[PDB]
Amino acid sequence: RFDNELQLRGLSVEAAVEELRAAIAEARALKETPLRVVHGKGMGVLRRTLRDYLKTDKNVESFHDAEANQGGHGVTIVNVKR
Repeated sequence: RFDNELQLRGLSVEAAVEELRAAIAEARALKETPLRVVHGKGMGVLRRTLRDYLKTDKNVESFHDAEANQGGHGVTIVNVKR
């Protein structure tokens, strides 16, 4: 269990991206980081599309897969700017 987990499994890419964009903006405002985006592994559709979005989000310092024991490539860690 972690704080700041975003549960995105079962969403469309468009809905997932919108939830993530909002969550990041909220986190920057509240000075919260890191975020754990739990999109699941699956076919990698949500991880790849979310990452493509993350490149473009000005609130994000960096992002990467979680460690293998903390969800691995089924979770994207988002480090939010201060």
